[PDB]
Amino acid sequence: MKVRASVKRICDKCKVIRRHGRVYVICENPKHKQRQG
Ligand SMILES: [Zn+2]
Repeated sequence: MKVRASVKRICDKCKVIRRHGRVYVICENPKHKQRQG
């Protein structure tokens, strides 16, 4: 797991989750489901 991707929410309905020093990106839009690292 290498944290180095712009996971910042893409659209307005995106949402970022905070995890063990890591982060996530869930959203209604499937193209926005990402993960920090
Ligand atoms: Zn989104």
